Amino acid sequence: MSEESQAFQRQLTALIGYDVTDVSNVHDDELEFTRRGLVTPRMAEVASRDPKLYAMHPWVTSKPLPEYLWKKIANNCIFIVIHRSTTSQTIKVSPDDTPGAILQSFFTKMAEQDFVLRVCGRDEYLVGETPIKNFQWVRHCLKNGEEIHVVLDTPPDPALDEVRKCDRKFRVKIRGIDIPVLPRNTDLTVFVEANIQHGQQVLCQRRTSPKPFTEEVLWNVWLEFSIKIKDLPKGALLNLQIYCLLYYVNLLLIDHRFLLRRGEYVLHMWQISGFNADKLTSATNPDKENSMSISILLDNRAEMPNQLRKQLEAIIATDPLNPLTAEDKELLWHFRYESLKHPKAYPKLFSSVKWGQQEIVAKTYQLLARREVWDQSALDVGLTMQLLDCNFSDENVRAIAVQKLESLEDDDVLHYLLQLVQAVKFEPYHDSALARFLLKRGLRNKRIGHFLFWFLRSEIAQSRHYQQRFAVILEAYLRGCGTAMLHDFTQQVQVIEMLQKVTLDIKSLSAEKYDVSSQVISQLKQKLENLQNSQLPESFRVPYDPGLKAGALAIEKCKVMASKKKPLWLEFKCADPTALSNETIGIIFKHGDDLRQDMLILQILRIMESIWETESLDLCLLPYGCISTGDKIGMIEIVKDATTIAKIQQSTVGNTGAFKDEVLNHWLKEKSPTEEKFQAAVERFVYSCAGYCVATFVLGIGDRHNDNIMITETGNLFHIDFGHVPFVLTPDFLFVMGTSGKKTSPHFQKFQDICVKAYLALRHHTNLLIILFSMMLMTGMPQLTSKEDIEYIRDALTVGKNEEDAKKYFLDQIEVCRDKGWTVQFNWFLHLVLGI
Ligand SMILES: CC(=O)Nc1nc2ccc(-c3cncc(S(C)(=O)=O)c3)cn2n1
Repeated sequence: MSEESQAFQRQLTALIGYDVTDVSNVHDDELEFTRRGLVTPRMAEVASRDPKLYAMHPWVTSKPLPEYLWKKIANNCIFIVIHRSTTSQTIKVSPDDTPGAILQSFFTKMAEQDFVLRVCGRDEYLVGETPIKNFQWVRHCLKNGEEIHVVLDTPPDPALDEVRKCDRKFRVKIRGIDIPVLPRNTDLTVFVEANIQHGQQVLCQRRTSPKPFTEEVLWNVWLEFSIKIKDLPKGALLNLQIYCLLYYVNLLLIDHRFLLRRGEYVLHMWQISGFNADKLTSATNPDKENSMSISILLDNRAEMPNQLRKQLEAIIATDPLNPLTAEDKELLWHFRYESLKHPKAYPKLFSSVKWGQQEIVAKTYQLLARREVWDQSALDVGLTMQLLDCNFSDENVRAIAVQKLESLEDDDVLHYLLQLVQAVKFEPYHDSALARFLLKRGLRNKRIGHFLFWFLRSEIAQSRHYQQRFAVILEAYLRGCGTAMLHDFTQQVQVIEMLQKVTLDIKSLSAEKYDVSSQVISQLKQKLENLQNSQLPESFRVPYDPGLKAGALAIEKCKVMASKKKPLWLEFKCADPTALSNETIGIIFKHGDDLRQDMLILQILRIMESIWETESLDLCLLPYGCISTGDKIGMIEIVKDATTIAKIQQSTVGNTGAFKDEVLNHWLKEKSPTEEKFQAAVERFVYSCAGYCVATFVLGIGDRHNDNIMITETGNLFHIDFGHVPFVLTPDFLFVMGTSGKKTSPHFQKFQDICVKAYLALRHHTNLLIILFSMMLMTGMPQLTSKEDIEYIRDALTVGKNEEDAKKYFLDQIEVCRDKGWTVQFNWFLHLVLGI
């Protein structure tokens, strides 16, 4: 309302990367009515959250403790070490011992209860009445089986968490277009195309008379559609598309209020080149110079026979991307209530609901009137997401899913945070039950609120079609999470803006081909000194690792990796005085890359291992951290003590000269200090390899540029860059099992058996993996075919083929590999250096 209360706005913006008060892509005020429509949702939670509990965010699960670890509780008890300065006693603890209570046997049994347990090094806290074993720092420690180092210090000041308090038939008059600069070849023709849409189910389709392309065409032509006015389903999208195809733009038919839209509109259009989710937007081209601008006028019980119920659960058991027939659609829609009893039919039910009719929609709501089983039913997350995807426009159906997501402990939302944040490009309006459920859970704790942030900031920054929508949603969150949190976002905003002024100053002097002249590194450091003068603030949180405080600059260790694009190998002194070791913080800082792709893939992989935990299985997939910090630029985790599969073959055998086999087995032997740990690492390698097969194959990215498979000095391995044979299983890996070439041994005997037992494990979940993939492509990738590319995963998971068929299929897929050798990788070798 005044001078100091207007300076707040010039900050938020600087942090969002878009001025939410700038009006230059706006035919109305859904804009505000979203922001406003969010004050309540915000400060409703803001208040509701326990302030001490917000500030101490104790990462806690409630899932059953893993059988490979619960059995692995050898002595049947746990041990915890606690520090001060010098003194640091070790303590015996029971898998019941409250993290609160383990001081009532340390301040009474060793000697008042106002200091809490932290973790040595991190911004973590172990507080609350949920057993030790239910802490995800502890689990992750015991999983890998480490010592547990705590340091006693005050509950942090949660006073900083302070918040800055007619009715017949539809028509539309297409009036013209303008595209100022047009020249390319010679004479072409053009026409517009208006469609009624309710979730890519296209109620109608209409054309105009083809008039030759001059720079400023005209028609003045109405478009009398077939379907009625009252029979228009909410979340009606009017698709407008110029054909030559060519250009595209959209308009919601119904208003966010409810008003059937009216008036004159100078909507600007996006260009197309050569489907994708980024094609169902409510926002237009915010450049009013080189864009096309179309001008318009708007002036307005169920019980049945046997071989029907049978020839129906058939339709139930079908995978999600399996087609449905008019034949199908009727059987379902008819048995409606008999179709409710099985939740495993819900997407498939509402798909079979053409929403043209007024009457049907109301009957469809009488279907929800007795939502009965769905509410009381076992939560299956896949079946839930499947309802929040591309296909459903109805602001009631999408609400039935969110309703079921409500019941998820943080550690689960965290697993799925990415794809639901991506899934907002799909709710048809702005203000939406999910859009909120996001803002909600994200204020309910801290650790969601962080990841939320850069997830939003990633899409606000590079993705034009959603910067409006996401910038509103974010702005709403940033205001209401307290400067306490908000002064770490400030840190991390300055610091990458610093790590840009340089990355792009170094990006200046590139000859072209892979090189790093003195010239370029000499300056790398010399630059860093002015980022070391009143511009970095002491430290900053590691974007991908919330609790990690990256601090001071190791300028002597920063470099510029020879790689094609020029990243920066930077390292950082952890600013935590109560650390435990002394390796710094290596962080790759690339640029010229869109990261949302790599980033989304880690969240697949993870889910794949969380799935395997329910089967009681481990495969060691090391999915490093990665984040899209701003525009065509981000930063990636540096996994200490690892190397590439490329450098190794390079380090024993010559330039490209052949590919010797045993090479690999020694590299480990020579990095194993103890006589044992060569077996202990082989234990970790075989398990680690098997996952980067099932997964690398299911996702269908298993044959990868030779230079891009990595491996820790500790047996474990992990595929790195996901820039762009069923899977990489090269002869040397086979030799690390005990097979020189098509034989079997007590470790390979295991290899086969692990992949498969895991493949069926992952198969017993078919549906989930598909509804990801589909969303994953829609929100992430280029020009994916709404069949072809979307399909592949169907084959990989081989729906239908009963267990004994697929169990062989994978065992034989290993054979598909075990017949090619290096011939693949060597073809990737000579793919480099003279192969036009
Ligand atoms: C010891 C080491 O170098 N470890 C390590 N860990 C990782 C994890 C990820 C990546 C990486 C992943 N994607 C892309 C890149 S880049 C800098 O080529 O764009 C690098 C590279 N490394 N390197």
